Amino acid sequence: KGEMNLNALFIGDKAENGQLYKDLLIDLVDEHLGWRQNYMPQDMPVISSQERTSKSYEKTVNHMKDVLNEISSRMRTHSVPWHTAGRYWGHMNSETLMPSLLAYNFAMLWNGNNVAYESSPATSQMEEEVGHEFAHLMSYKNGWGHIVADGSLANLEGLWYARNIKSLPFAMKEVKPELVAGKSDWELLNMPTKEIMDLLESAEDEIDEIKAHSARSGKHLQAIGKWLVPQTKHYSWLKAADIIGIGLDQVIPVPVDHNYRMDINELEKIVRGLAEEQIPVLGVVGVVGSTEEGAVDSIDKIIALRDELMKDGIYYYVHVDAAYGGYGRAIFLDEDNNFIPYEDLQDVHEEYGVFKEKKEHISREVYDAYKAIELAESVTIDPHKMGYIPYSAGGIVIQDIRMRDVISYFDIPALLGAYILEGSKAGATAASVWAAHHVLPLNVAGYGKLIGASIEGSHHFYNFLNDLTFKVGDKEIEVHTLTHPDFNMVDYVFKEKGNDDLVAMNKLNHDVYDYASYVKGNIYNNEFITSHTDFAIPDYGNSPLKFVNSLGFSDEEWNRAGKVTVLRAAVMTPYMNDKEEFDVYAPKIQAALQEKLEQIYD
Amino acid sequence: KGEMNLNALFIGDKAENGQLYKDLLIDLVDEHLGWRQNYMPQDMPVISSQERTSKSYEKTVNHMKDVLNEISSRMRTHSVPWHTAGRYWGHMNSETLMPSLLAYNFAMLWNGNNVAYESSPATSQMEEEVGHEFAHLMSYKNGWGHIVADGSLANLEGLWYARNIKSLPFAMKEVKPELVAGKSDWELLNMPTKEIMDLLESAEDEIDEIKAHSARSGKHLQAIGKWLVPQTKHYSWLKAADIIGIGLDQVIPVPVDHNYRMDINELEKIVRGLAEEQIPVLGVVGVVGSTEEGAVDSIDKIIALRDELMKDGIYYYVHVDAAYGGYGRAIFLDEDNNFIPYEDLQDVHEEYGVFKEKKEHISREVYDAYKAIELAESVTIDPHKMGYIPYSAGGIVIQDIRMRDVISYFDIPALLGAYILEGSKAGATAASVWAAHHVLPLNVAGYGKLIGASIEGSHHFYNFLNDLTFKVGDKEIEVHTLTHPDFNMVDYVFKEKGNDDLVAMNKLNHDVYDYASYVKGNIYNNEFITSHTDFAIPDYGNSPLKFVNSLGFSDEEWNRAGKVTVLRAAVMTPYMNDKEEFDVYAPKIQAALQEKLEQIYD
Ligand SMILES: CN[C@H](C)Cc1ccc(O)cc1
Ligand SMILES: CN[C@H](C)Cc1ccc(O)cc1
Repeated sequence: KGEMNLNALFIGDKAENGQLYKDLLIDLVDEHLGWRQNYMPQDMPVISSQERTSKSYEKTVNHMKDVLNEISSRMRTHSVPWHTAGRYWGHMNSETLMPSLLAYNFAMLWNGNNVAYESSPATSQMEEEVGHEFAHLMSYKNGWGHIVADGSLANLEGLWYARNIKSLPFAMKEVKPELVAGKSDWELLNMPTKEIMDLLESAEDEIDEIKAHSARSGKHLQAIGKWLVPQTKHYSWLKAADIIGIGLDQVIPVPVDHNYRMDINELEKIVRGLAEEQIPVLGVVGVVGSTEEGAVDSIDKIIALRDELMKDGIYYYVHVDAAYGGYGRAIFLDEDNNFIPYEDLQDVHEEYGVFKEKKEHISREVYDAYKAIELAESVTIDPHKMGYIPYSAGGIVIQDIRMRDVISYFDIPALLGAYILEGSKAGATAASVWAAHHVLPLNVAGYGKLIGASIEGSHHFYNFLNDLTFKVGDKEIEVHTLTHPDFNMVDYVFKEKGNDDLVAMNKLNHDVYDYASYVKGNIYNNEFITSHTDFAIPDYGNSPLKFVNSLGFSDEEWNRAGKVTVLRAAVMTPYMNDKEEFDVYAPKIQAALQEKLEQIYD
Repeated sequence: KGEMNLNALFIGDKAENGQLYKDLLIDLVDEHLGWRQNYMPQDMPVISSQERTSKSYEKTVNHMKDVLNEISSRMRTHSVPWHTAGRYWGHMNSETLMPSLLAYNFAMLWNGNNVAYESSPATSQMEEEVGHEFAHLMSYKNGWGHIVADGSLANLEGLWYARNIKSLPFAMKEVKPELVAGKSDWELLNMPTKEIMDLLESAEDEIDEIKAHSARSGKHLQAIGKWLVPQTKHYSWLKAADIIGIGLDQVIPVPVDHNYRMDINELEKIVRGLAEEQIPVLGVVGVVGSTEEGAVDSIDKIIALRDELMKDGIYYYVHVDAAYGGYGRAIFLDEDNNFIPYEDLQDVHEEYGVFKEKKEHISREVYDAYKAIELAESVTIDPHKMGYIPYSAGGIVIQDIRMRDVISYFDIPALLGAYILEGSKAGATAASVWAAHHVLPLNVAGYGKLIGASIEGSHHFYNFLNDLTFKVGDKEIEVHTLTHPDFNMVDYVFKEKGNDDLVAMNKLNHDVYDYASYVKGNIYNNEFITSHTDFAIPDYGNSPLKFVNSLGFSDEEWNRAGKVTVLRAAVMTPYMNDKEEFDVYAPKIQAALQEKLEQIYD
């Protein structure tokens, strides 16, 4: 369709499209009301005219207005103003896509339940297509997916898959050992996911019994091996281990580098070491877009290592924690769904308006990481993160649709609840996601353009912060960026030129955070808002040491402070990719930071 | 406030309040838009006037309209017309509360994330109050709760609690054995939940280490005992066992009676037997409002048995699966939150309009079951079932707020995600639930009146079906109700007077189901819609045998057919409590069933 205008797909930083939203919103409500009325048009309304003007009705409507006025007062006092175009530089939140908002309220009037096709065929059919759209977003050939309440639960479902997968070889030896005849025991704990899947689908009349002897029964949960995750992982991963049965003790942190990506050398050291101890690797977790720094694990290097390890008989499951960055992969896909060759990226992105100044914006490392996702077994992807779809809407994609038989209980599921971890599920959530995917195709013609704006906006912010120097009363405060962003997240810290006190810097940034958040003051009057996170040795190691030293801090300070406090901005506003529009908000960020620093002294 | 009018709280069976909904809906949107604009009123709109009338904008808005028109076409073709006043007699679906609908779309414009207070203080504060409102709904003295994506996941969180609770005594023996000095091993596996909780909160500096040696680590998951559930349980319970680590093999079905409630005799036989084998009881699941029959387990009898078993040193955790019936408990609570004495119920219910003909509507058995919930450790309750709150919104209540320390990771949580099973969570869901609880108090002055209408509507349907006899061309088809409803669910079957063929009846009811569902025809033209379920010996035993014989079927037929097919109606319409309004739809149900039977022959 040539090239769509992202500015028509948001209510707006200043409600510029408020009328458009209301008109479409009310049109949709009207179509629903009309649908209600003409189901059984012969039925007369149960609520009479006299009822609707009676006093009982009025006092109830007034009580309802009272409640909504209190809800409105509370929302309008404390909610976060991240709809702003260039003043909110923090958490993974901006506006959400108007078509999703519209479709959600529309779908909610029907209130269909997607756990069961009978309850809502249309939103049920819609969720199946969303699953296939997740798969093609991941270049899965014959893959699948479904909407999940959120990323954490999708991650848990990742472990549910992996845990059950590693247990299936042992369970084949117990029910139909012919499938795994002549296989060692350690060979069974290192079968590639596909061999396990080909074997299970081979034993049609025995699938039920093999699954009955699987990790579903409760047996062999420590036998199935260690779960490896980046040391900077999201706590949902701990929670996932805990809940799924392998437990916290079967979770091994793989160290990260100075770019805060899984050190593939130490990943190799850990996997090979465990293999010498005959300890199986349940799976490895690669994060494409880490929570605290927006880093992209080299997924290619992770899957190539699995390829170089299978010669030594070592196979690990790979699940990609793309809760945040999953939708980003649409920037690499052309309208035929082919991964754009890297050398053609800057051209295609210019052709499609994905990026508006033609330079390199995406590493080939980050590029390569995203392509390799198609080889992982499963992916967590949050529509309510970089899908710009409203909470609550997470996702999971599986490389092979058959894999869902490892988890099923008893093509379009008649009871999708039998193929997923959770239960009841809003068909409105599926309509909300389907609407976004069908207004914005999951490639450069749609989401690519929105992801590109995110990244470009993050890049202008990186170049603004670099060199940002403020003069705060004899003191000169200087801004330093953490690493060049692998995605759209820009971490940064403020430091006094001279102060070699790292706990004093951490207290400086903890003070700018306080003045740039709900802590100090009214959020509705905050001229600049950000988030903050702590890099502590227990979880980050000395991964920040190169950075702490770049700033002039000693290895002793680093150990004395034991952590570094950094401000993060997951730059999700779509309005800042235009240099000129960013230039409007640059002086308003420096000015807001100037009094926030001046306030931290005096 | 005297007595509120349920008819103002729904868009309506025929959109009678459509205008009211749109006006409030648009008022709310306008307040949000105004809030956006006056965050930083000095900022000029980023989207220019020229942009909003440009051609790029128009084609994108048109593409968006195209997508919504396809969403609308699909929704209006296949969605279920359960908004109708008295024609939908099936699944747990009617209208949802307008204030919830309104609050949800309002909250969604802010799109706050409740996993973290910073992301949305107002909806975060709202969810805390919802938790306390869940607790007081359960008469928990100093209890707690939170919204859960759905019932299944709340059930899973129930097992997460129980699994971790039974493991804590063993873990105290490993980290601070003083707490459990002189305690046998089997005594440790039978400590009452409160003793475990008092001991954990006693060891302040060791809480972290005890939890590190708990079931969170992965150890002792088969040591902690068997999970007992009604044989007619929801598959989420199987799924819960599977996922949580104890596995399918640690799940013991307790037989049910002819009223399809947990046979407390056989519950006692199972628990005492396991105790003679020194096998601990992880917990028992009591269902208040079963999925397929709306039966209410005698929770009082379950907790009194626990009281009579602790003398023999046998303690079991009790979790109440009230996904469906949980909100029903509001019918028993007066405006000071005291459980209404049973002998005063029919008076108070008449006083408050909870019931409109003054007779017994609620057994003292069902009454007693509901009161006993206050002694259970935790409860699953679905706002999106009998809360009339839109999907997706489940719930969990815990008897003792401290219990959440058994599950926490690292008063108003600053990171509610550290106190719950799931992760990201729509603040809009909390606003939606808070709005309902604050328009309708969780007692006879609010939800009681809505639950009462449900039950009364179900009672008129029971008396209609009883005696419903149709003449279908020389054949005379007769309707038989399954059991008197413990709540608002009415099961029933159609039988040929004469046919002693039970598989032939099951095929008759499977044919009425086909004509009364999306199977045969357009759902939008179906004059009567219902659900259907199969009572199969593997899961129901001979619990339906008394019923199968009441209808004239042999114990041989029952074993020959191996199941009975029953139609279920979870009567959730609020419009049918008025005998006169039910009388309008009685002839339209018989007439719709008359041609649906006539169509099944010929
Ligand atoms: C069969 N009843 C299940 C347990 C929950 C559910 C499913 C579909 C619905 O439309 C409504 C409720
Ligand atoms: C810290 N980021 C977590 C992992 C997810 C999240 C939390 C709050 C938000 O407002 C948005 C996203």
